[PDB]
Amino acid sequence: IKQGIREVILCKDQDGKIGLRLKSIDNGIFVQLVQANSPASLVGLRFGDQVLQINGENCAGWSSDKAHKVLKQAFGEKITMTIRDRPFERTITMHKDSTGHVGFIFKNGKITSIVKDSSAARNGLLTEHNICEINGQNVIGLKDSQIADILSTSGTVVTITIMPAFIFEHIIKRMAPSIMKSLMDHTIPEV
Ligand SMILES: Cn1ccc(NC(=O)Cn2cccn2)n1
Repeated sequence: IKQGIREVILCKDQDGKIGLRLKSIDNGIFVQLVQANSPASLVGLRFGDQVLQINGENCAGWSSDKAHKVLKQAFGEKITMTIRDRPFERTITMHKDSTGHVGFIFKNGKITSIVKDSSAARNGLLTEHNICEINGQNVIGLKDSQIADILSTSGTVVTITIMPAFIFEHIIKRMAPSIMKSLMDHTIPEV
């Protein structure tokens, strides 16, 4: 989770897409889905990011619908956004023990218990928090087994980005799980 605000310059693809769904939350606008191989993914928008301005115009108070409308009505040449980095999220760094554990249970993406004397316990991981990213990679909408596999196939150092479930559940509402599993970019970033 980086220092406040950054600007991004987008550019509709050949189909007039940017690869983005937005969600109105507490009178802001937040990123709900970022499509793989899209302008939004290429410029590095993330799930949970706040969109402060579009084309210089403030997003405060908008409906999802208006934000989707605004994106349609826009010369594809150059769209500028002002982004606050995943404001609802935090990142925790952990270390595995000899038996390859961080020290928690989760279910449906949501952490449900911390294990005594684990790295997770020492680092202050919280339950009732949906897992959003592991080592910079978005795992929302994946299955527990696949998240479990990403954790198994990480180095010793695991970095997890987590979001309070109440907020998470409010963000992904009206979003079909399959679309999340399919289209939400789950790739390591590109250089
Ligand atoms: C409506 N809806 C879409 C997705 C969803 N739940 C999850 O994605 C759970 N999860 C969090 C991280 C990994 N899976 N609900």
